[PDB]
Amino acid sequence: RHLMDPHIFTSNFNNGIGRHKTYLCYEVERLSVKMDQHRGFLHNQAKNLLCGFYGRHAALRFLDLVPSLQLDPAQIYRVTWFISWSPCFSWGCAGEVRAFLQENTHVRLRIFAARIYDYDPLYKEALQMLRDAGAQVSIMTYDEFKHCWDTFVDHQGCPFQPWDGLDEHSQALSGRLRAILQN
DNA sequence: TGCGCTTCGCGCT
Ligand SMILES: O=P(O)(O)O[C@H]1[C@H](OP(=O)(O)O)[C@@H](OP(=O)(O)O)[C@H](OP(=O)(O)O)[C@@H](OP(=O)(O)O)[C@H]1OP(=O)(O)O
Ligand SMILES: [Cl-]
Repeated sequence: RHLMDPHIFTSNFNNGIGRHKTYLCYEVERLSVKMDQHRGFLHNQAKNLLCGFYGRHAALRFLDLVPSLQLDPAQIYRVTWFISWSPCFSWGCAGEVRAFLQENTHVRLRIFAARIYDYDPLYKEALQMLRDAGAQVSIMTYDEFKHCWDTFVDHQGCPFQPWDGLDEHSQALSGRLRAILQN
């Protein structure tokens, strides 16, 4: 019901040029594997040192609203994240997501990242930790960009229009993420 | 608040 401005989407999910914030689109489906129950998007709480606030990453904001999703513990769910920056360890979700997957075995998590957030020195260990805890960790391709536009954006009937370099950036980042997860 | 560049801000205003 709450949809994203087209400009916000294309300025934040471009897999070639970064932004100083993170958006996260999310979908919950009930598993004989077909039921689409809760959808939305959110961004990080910006760091604001004038109020002495060190910020809250978008993935941690997703964990904050899980209670409000009212997932029935008698059902199995798949949670999908479309995140403009890969999750990280430092000030990140990696540890709390690991904890959240350990204590909630009825939840499967799938994470598609537009870009790799390597500004965290431990970003490799973060991605490896999420995989160890049974999360699927992937790079957004054309299919994921288009699904996100079709589902989360106020497109007003305008079909998704790929930016220049979309497939090239996707392949390069897929290469990097595979070398990280090979280890 | 808005700007200009843009790695979950910064450093001006
Ligand atoms: O593959 P189909 O079962 O024939 O239906 C697909 C499929 O629908 P859903 O995403 O709703 O399940 C696409 O996504 P995939 O499952 O193939 O990944 C979807 O694309 P969007 O999610 O981007 O909307 C696309 O929708 P459309 O063509 O109406 O834009 C639609 O049709 P196509 O397979 O003909 O592309
Ligand atoms: Cl994170």
